[PDB]
Amino acid sequence: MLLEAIAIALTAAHFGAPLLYYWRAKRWLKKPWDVAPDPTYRPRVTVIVPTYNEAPLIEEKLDNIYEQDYPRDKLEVVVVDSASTDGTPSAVRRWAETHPDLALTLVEETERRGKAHALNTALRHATGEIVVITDADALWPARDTLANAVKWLADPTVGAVSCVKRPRDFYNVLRVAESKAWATPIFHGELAAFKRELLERLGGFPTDVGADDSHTATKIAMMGYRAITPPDVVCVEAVPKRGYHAWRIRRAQHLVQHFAKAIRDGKAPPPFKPILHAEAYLHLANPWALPTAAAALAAAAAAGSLPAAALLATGAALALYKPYRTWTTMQAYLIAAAVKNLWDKE
Repeated sequence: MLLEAIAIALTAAHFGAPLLYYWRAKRWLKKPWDVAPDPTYRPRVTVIVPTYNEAPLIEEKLDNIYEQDYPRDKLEVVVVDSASTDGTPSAVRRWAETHPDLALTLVEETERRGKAHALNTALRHATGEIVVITDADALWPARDTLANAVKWLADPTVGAVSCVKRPRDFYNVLRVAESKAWATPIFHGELAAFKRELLERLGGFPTDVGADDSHTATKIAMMGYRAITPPDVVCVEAVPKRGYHAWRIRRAQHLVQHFAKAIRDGKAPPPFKPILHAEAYLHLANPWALPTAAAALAAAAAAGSLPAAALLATGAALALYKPYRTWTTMQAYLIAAAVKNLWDKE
């Protein structure tokens, strides 16, 4: 019967870690911000949207940036296109000469060579003090969304700002709790704003990692600046109708490469290192304890024991209610991402 002992030891550890961390986070949550948004701060802001073959979306995405209340003499846009099959380079022609008051630069590259490459080339054509990366399929819900992000960037100790997303609450609690504590290691491509002096100290975006936003936010946090997601900077998540599981596995893959690379580098500030280590644990270690318990159980169930068999009937019964199946399937995505990571590089 020792397989039941190991099975629910692993299940106790796996489900206990995230709720000990959440409890710790909630503690941090009622502590007030040691930084303040400044509404009269007006830096020059460059919005960079990297695009490869999204001629449908680009029209209204530029429309969404255009309709922001942030003052246009301090706003410019760089649509960076990596040699696209579609007619996007001058889909941005179209729009760009139809909205002339909005300073825009379409820079196009020799070659398609990935997201970070496009961002780096766009970076040295950017003139703003704040660089905001955003995905072409992401739309900002309010006309003051960009201004809300920028107001959080005023304090000299804040190097990076991202949004909280809407369509779990557990996730958003982690985000703004870690942000209050010091920094959060996960940013969102819907709105990722960095101080350009810091980007060019880094310098530019590294090609090694998929989660460019969260890797750059994390490296700004290791350097001693704040990387934060304030609750009033809210984006809505862009979920594609088809290929959903593949997409979620792909973003998990970016997350596990990011955290695997980030824990490798040592000099983390005292407030940040528990944050870094806890979310690196949750992303690289805990997922594994789940399906190992499941296999321990199945083997035991097959070889006679019925308690385990019930343990797994209970597990299926807990799949009916939605917080359990959100959690389980994200652990599944994380395991898929780990194996896909190991075998993608060969």
